[PDB]
Amino acid sequence: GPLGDGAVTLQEYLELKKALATSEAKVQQLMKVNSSLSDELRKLQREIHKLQAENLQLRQP
Amino acid sequence: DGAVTLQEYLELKKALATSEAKVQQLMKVNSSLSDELRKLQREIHKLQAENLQLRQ
Repeated sequence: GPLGDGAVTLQEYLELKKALATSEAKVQQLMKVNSSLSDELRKLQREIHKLQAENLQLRQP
Repeated sequence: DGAVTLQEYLELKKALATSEAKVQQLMKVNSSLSDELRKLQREIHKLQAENLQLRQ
């Protein structure tokens, strides 16, 4: 980047690099949480399979 | 050189905008995943309650 009197100051450059790093970190965190949530989704779906099977047996006269 | 610095800065701004769009898309899908997990949990609980009623 520039040295600490042009169109882009060193402070502007550093602030932009930090904003990009912050946004990239947030993408990584979103991907980690979405992976965890996607695994949880499958577990909860399986719990419905379990209870649906029980429900159908209980209803059978 | 100031022209080179300007171009580097503008490319970084474009990268930031692209990253922000990706964050917004992943937030959208996070929210949908979260809504669907809450819905499944409510459906599990309704089946659990109905099954216990069928036993009474």
